[PDB]
Amino acid sequence: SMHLICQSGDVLSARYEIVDTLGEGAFGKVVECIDHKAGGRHVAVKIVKNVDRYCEAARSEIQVLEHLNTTDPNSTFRCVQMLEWFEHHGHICIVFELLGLSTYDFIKENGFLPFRLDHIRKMAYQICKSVNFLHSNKLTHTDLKPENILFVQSDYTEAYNPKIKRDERTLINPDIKVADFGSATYDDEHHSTLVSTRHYRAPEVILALGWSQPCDVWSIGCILIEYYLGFTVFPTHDSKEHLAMMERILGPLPKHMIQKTRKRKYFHHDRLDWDEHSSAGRYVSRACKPLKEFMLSQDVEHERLFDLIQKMLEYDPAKRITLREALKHPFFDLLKKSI
Ligand SMILES: CCN1/C(=C/C(C)=O)Sc2ccc(OC)cc21
Repeated sequence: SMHLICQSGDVLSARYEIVDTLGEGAFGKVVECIDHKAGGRHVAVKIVKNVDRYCEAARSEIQVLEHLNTTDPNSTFRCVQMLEWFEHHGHICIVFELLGLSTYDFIKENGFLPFRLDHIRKMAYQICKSVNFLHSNKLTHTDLKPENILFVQSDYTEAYNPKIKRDERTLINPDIKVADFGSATYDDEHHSTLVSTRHYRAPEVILALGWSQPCDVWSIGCILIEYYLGFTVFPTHDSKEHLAMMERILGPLPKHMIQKTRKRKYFHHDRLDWDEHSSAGRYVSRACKPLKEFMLSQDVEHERLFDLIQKMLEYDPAKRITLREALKHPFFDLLKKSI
C-alpha cells in the first residue's frame, strides 16, 4: 500500500507533483506538492492508509472540514483549510494549505527543550479560541495533542543559552492552526468509549462516565504542561497507572466518580487497586509529585499559567472551566494590554 505510491516526482490527480515528505504516522503520510493548476502554489497532501478505521476517519474529516471551512471562510478561528480531496490507486488523498512544523516536531528538533512563557501565552490563547469555535458548532475534537497543533511558519533564530548550557531555537512567529478532525464528533452522534491519545485522556473518558466538550479542555491542560516542561507529567502506557499518577499530581479522585463508574477493574472497594511497593508503584512515586512543584519560577506570570492549568485539570467535567471562561483568565491579560 503506502510505501509504493508516494515518491518525489510522482504527479497526483494530474496536477500535484511531490517534492518532499512532511510527516508519517499509522494514519499514512503527508507530502509537500507543487500544484501545476494553481500557478505552482505549494500544498500539503495527506495520503491515508487503506485500512477501514483510517478510511472511515478521513471520510469524517472531509465532512467536518467542509462544514468548518464554509462556516469560517476567512479562517478567523485558525482551523486548517482543506482545498479538495481525490483518490490515488484507491487511497483517499486530502489537499490542505501548506503550514510549518507541528509543535511536537519543533520541540523534537530543539532537543526536547520547552517554549519560553511569552510564546506559550500566545499559543495557549489561539488554541482555546480555535477549539472554542468547534465547541460553538456542537463538535468535540477528542484527540488534541502537540502533533495536531501546527505552526503557520516555523522559521527560527538559534543561540547558545549559557544558563542551561544548551543551543536553543526560538520561533520568529509562534502563530498556530488546529488540524486532524478525523475523530471529531457532533453532540447528537454516537460517542466511542475510547477517545484521545493516552497522555491527553480525561478521567471521565478512562472511567467511561460519558464525555463531551470538557474532555478537550483536559487535553489542552496536558498540552500546556508539555509546552512548559518539554515532557509529559503522565509518562505511562497503562490506564490504572495513569489514574495513580493523577492522584499523586492532582489529589484523590472525587468519591462520586469512583462509585458511579462501571470500570470496577481499577478499584478495590472505594479506592484505586494500587500497590505503592510494586514496580509500577515505585516508578509513579519517583516520577510524580504535586503539580505546583513542577514550576520553574514563582514570578506571578508563572502563577497565572499554573492557576489556568489547575482549572483545566478539574476532575469533575461539569465544574471544569469552559474555553469561553479560559479566554477571560488573567494569564491572557498581557495579550489584551493596549497596542
Ligand atoms: C504533518 C501534519 N499535517 C497534518 C496531519 C494530519 C494528521 O492531518 S494535516 C497538515 C496540513 C498541512 C501541513 O503543512 C505542513 C501539515 C499537516
